[PDB]
Amino acid sequence: YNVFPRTLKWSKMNLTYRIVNYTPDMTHSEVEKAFKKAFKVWSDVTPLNFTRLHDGIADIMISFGIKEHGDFYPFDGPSGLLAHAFPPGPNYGGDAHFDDDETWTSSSKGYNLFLVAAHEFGHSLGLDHSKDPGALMFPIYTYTGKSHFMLPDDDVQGIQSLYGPGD
Ligand SMILES: O=C(OCc1ccccc1)c1cn2c(=O)n(Cc3ccccc3)c(=O)cc2s1
Ligand SMILES: [Ca+2]
Ligand SMILES: [Ca+2]
Ligand SMILES: [Ca+2]
Ligand SMILES: [Zn+2]
Ligand SMILES: [Zn+2]
Repeated sequence: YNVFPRTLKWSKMNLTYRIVNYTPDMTHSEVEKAFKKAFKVWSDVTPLNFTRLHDGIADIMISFGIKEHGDFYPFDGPSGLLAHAFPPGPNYGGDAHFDDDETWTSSSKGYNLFLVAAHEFGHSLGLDHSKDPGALMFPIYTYTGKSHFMLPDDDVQGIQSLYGPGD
């Protein structure tokens, strides 16, 4: 017999993602770079590894859409809900949807795709929202103006509670 796992986490360390479509706001290359860096945020502090697929079903299916886009979490135009992602699991599990009514950038203007993706992939991996305003997993986007990204300790603790450290 088998009982359901008690924790919403990935039970495999080598995970796949696929960019199902692209925002008009950034080049294919910039979008790819943003997501790759966002995954690195998590792989840097856990044993998880991430590989991009160009076809088929990946663990984390990434897409851009607006308003109603095929689930119970419709978007709302500019600002507000920026994106959402499903907890670890089969099918919809892990998938990450981005609101293309946002202005996505690789800069400090609009919403930084890398930053929002890092947050969303947190959800994809099993983290809910933090109550710490300084945490990556805090619900509200607050770009600090700082030059280099650093994953806050709250988020390190959260993700390691599920997977432990890389080594
Ligand atoms: O706002 C946040 O978390 C909450 C959230 C994020 C995304 C979507 C919804 C909610 C965070 C913002 N930041 C940062 O602006 N910076 C500085 C920085 C960022 C990008 C590139 C370079 C340097 C950090 O190092 C860390 C964080 S965490
Ligand atoms: Ca929105
Ligand atoms: Ca999935
Ligand atoms: Ca857009
Ligand atoms: Zn959605
Ligand atoms: Zn969130």
